[PDB]
Amino acid sequence: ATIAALLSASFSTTAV
Amino acid sequence: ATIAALLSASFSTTAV
Ligand SMILES: [Cl-]
Repeated sequence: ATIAALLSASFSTTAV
Repeated sequence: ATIAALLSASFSTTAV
């Protein structure tokens, strides 16, 4: 699977 | 830089 984290603060982790 | 696309439909592109 792939997991990606985001940071902008806002922050998110999305994975499949 | 890094660019990541998301799909769930909703879809997004985030990059830095
Ligand atoms: Cl990624």
